[PDB]
Amino acid sequence: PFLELDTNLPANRVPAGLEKRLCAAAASILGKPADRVNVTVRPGLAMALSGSTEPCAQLSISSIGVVGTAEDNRSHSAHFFEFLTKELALGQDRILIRFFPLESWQIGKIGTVMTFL
Amino acid sequence: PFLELDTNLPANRVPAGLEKRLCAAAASILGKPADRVNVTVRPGLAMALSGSTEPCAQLSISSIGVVGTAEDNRSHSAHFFEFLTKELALGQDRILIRFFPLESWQIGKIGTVMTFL
Amino acid sequence: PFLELDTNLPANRVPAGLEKRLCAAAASILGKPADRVNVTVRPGLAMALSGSTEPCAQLSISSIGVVGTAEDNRSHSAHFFEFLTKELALGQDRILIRFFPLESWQIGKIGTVMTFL
Repeated sequence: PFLELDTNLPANRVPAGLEKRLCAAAASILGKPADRVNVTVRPGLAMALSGSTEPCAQLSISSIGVVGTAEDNRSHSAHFFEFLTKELALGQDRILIRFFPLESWQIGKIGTVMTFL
Repeated sequence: PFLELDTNLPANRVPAGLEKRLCAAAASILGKPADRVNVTVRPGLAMALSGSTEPCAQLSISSIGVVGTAEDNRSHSAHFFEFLTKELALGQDRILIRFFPLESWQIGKIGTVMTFL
Repeated sequence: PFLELDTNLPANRVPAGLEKRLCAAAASILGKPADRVNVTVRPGLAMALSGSTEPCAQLSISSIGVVGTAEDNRSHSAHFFEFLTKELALGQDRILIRFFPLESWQIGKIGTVMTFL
């Protein structure tokens, strides 16, 4: 899975090791191994969420198979909100998530695509 | 709606308050309330647009229902180009926009997804 | 085409001119002119790839027509991996690529969309 997190918290207010802890958290939530989790954190951005520039975070989750239905994503969302509110010290009103299904032909790995691996 | 703006203008050349003014502008253009507009600005990046590293900006707009047809997006594009050329002091050759339709099952909000709200 | 590269290499470890060389490389690989190539590089990020925070890079490629099949993307992937491993001095285990087809109605250019140009 691919997780991308944008935040207007400065880099020195994002807890050290967050990108590693989000790999473990995603592994348990999504049912994929931690060594197949990719995390990108982009701090220090200028953001408005719901029209307000108070501290906030946007998460994007992309994966094959597991983020493609309302029922699956409801479960995922509840667990990611619990993790992120506690780690970033944000309220639930200051986080949004977007889910994007991928297919094997879209993922380039080791000079090929996943369709052939 | 979700607006993401990447630019190679340094942070100290992006006008103060842009993320707030882009919420108001998007509200009028897209016909959604400003308190449902989310803006992310990422300045200071290394960019080429049309093969040239002169100052430029890329905007991504994602929303339910309103960015899914050529005719709607033609209107949207004209209004966003007018706003951004004036705010960033860029020519129309130095801005591109991408539009992405979303569905309710893809948006995680308050620990659930929008399908159930 | 649109290329976006996220990396945890600091800005002062990304080779000068990379965004320009990636335009030329993409032109040859994708068969589109260099003056229609758009590159965004975001360095200095916090990243884990395959669960590891060692230096890494994520590339996203979006285009009309040419990134929509496994067979096309296998070829593209091999050539992008050769370019990026040499430029960034990374091993092939430290790069992933995502491919995203676009349609003409999604691209805002000169105040309209590409459907009408």
